[PDB]
Amino acid sequence: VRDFKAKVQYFRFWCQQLAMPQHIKITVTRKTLFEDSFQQIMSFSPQDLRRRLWVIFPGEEGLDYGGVAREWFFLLSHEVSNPMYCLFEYAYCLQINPASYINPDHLKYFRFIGRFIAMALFHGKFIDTGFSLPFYKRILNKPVGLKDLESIDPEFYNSLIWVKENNYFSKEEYIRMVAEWRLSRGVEEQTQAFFEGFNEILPQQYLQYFDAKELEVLLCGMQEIDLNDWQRHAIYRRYARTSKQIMWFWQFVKEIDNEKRMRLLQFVTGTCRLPVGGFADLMGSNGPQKFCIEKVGKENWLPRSHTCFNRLDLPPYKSYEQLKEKLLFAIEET
Ligand SMILES: [Cl-]
Repeated sequence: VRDFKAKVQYFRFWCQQLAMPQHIKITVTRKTLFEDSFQQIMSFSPQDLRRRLWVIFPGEEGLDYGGVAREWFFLLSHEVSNPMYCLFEYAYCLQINPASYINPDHLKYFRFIGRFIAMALFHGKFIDTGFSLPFYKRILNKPVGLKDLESIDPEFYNSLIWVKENNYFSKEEYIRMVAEWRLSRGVEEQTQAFFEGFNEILPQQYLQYFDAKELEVLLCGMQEIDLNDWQRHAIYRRYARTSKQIMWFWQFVKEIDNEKRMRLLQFVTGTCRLPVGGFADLMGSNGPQKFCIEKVGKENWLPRSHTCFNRLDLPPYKSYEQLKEKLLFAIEET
């Protein structure tokens, strides 16, 4: 069985060989946070950035050193997507802006953001922004293909899908090559710079036992899911809140631990992250889209998801134990 908590413990154990004594001061203002952070983080050696972080906002004599570092990670993670910098753009989910090259020092900023993300993982701090699953796979050095495209470029996915579901640039290799290329298309230099910054703080091989979804949880934190909020803002197709399978689904959600609930949330929606307003504000690819459970096929069918529409295709299972066994397997798959 896959055990996230064990993987994190082994990850911490490995990070000890990189741990350094004492602290480093990071002096940043709230007005010019992004730029002060850039000059501060880039002025230190990787080895020094592995010492305890002492983030300081001049004028603020905050005794809560931990609270200020958490705040700096939260605030800086929001600045990563600021259009004024033209580094990352929305596609919570971020992607490298291909127009970033307009600033001739753009690769230095990607090296900086790379250090920042590796620092969050190294210091056990969460960020309030995130990336796509194919990009988490890239951080882990895991291969990416056609399945990873559906969530990033649906039109391109469907055209590549037509080459597979039917019969000139040097089929299975081509479709795989094209998919890989599309995922880092026109952002290859920025990506390489990001990884240079990332690897000097935390070699990406320290994360080798995690899958992409676990890495997202590690960067977000295992936030406690409000079960009542989830239930009040869940909609149904060919089912009702009084249906046996639905009542078993909610029983299954109460039974599993919070890591399993996040894994279920990632299975249905593609992310463990929730909007600030909760389940009512869930967004799909075509507009607002609340978590939806649909009755599909028969008892022998496996559970399926349509992450673009935050939709679970739940077969009409015979027992609660059949529902528990089929969903656990469906959400575990990597
Ligand atoms: Cl993965």
